[PDB]
Amino acid sequence: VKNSIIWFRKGLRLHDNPALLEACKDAKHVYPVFVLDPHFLQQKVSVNRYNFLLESLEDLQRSFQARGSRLLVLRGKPEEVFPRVFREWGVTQLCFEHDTEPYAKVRDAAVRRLAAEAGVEVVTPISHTLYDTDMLVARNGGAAPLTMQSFTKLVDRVGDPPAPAPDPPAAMPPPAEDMPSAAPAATGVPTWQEVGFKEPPLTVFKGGETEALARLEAAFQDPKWVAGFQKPDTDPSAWEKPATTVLSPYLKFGCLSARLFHARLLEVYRRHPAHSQPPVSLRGQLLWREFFYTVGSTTPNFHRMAGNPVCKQIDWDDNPEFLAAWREARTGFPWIDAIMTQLVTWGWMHHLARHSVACFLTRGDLYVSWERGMEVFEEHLIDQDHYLNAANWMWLSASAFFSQYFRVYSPVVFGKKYDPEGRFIRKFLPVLKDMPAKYIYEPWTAPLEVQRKAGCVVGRDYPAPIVDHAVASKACIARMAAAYRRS
Ligand SMILES: Cc1cc2nc3c(=O)[nH]c(=O)nc-3n(C[C@H](O)[C@H](O)[C@H](O)COP(=O)(O)OP(=O)(O)OC[C@H]3O[C@@H](n4cnc5c(N)ncnc54)[C@H](O)[C@@H]3O)c2cc1C
Ligand SMILES: [Cl-]
Repeated sequence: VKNSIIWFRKGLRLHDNPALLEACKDAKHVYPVFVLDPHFLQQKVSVNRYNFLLESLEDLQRSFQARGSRLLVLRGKPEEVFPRVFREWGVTQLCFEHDTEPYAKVRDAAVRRLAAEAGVEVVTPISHTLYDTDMLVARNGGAAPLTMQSFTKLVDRVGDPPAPAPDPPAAMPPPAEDMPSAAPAATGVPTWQEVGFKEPPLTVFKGGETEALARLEAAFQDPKWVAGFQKPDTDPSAWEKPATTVLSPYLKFGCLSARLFHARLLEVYRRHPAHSQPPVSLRGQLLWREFFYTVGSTTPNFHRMAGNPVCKQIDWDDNPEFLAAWREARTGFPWIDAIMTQLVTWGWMHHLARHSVACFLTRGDLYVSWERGMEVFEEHLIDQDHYLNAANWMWLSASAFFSQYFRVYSPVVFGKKYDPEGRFIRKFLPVLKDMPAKYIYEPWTAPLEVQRKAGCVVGRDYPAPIVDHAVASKACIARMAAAYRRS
């Protein structure tokens, strides 16, 4: 008979899941599996991101229980757990969504070898990306496009991405009873307390497919907003209602299908003819993701400077003091420190807020490597994605895809244009809550009498600027200009 495993790694969803539909097909028993390494901590990851994963698994659990089945969270490494359960469960087919990340390729190969030894058929559909990213490279003549203009041209030549896959059946073949490796007490979803985390998650975005589809429908409640979306014109200071979709954590874990999102965009575009076009449109934002997945998956050492054929070799400074101040939100520049606090508190910041902090640490003020910034973002972002985090840090550091190092964001003026009263700053830096708006972006300029009334004396309650932006940016630009002459 047919006994199948659907292995979740990403794709933590039941919609547009071609691997689950194939697994459930003609199956006597389907085994829904997530593999959790119980020592991933003891070895880098925030409770905000890890708990979002756990909430995503608890949603999957509820969804499978509704359909007569059960999510099995196996503890161990895939290479050691799958050979046993292949034979324990009499598995004939193993299904999972294809992953193009470097560690994914090594892991999936070894598992595919194990499945062959056990007589197990492997089916690996593509669904995390709009397209088969290797088909895009082959249609482009064997190399990934290196500009979005050429990439947008390529996808339009290829045509619409595949349609979202149908929904799974209302009743699923369950695991077989009294299998020892599927015992309930060994296969449940743990809490954040039981994985070793001692401080609670604080983010306001809840994990799971059910919340991802609720947040999708919220975005599409105003079609005219979807149609006219222009990414560079949105507001980074907006926190009560963020100015973009905040679907990124759900797309990263696959709680939301990229293809379903794309299909819903085109239906709105069909009825709104003046709709915005790539790159600034919402569809364009999914294409930024695909562009970076396509380049990054075909580029060696993509997450690194050294050995990376697309990254400029820049002489960044090893300055732990500047880095530490940036990471711990104590630069003395409230726009920067507020954004870095939202990072550690919510794990999500608007795209231009990320611009402001990434420029500051790299080609604008502190001249620290974008790798040191990417590592900090990897720990705290709930949307952390190998290829998107790496390419946007190379972009922001003018090390790849971007070359206009004379455009330096001001850590004082940038946010002021959107939020003159500093509502964003007061929310995330309550120490400045009583600071008059005239000084809230430059508190070191306030007379001492003003500092004492507001309760924020610089050097006592809030740090002093670690640099003079005018001096620092002028130095950093000079150095960047000599490097671009050096290459
Ligand atoms: C230094 C830096 C690091 C970043 N690291 C990440 C990361 O780890 N994970 C991540 O998802 N994005 C990352 N981004 C890209 C971008 O800032 C986020 O995708 C965006 O802020 C998510 O908000 P949203 O879902 O509201 O996006 P929307 O504007 O609503 O866009 C919809 C979707 O398009 C995709 N998208 C949007 N902007 C980009 C972009 N610039 N590059 C690639 N895909 C994009 C995302 O999947 C996003 O959810 C980074 C950007 C910078 C400057
Ligand atoms: Cl500016």
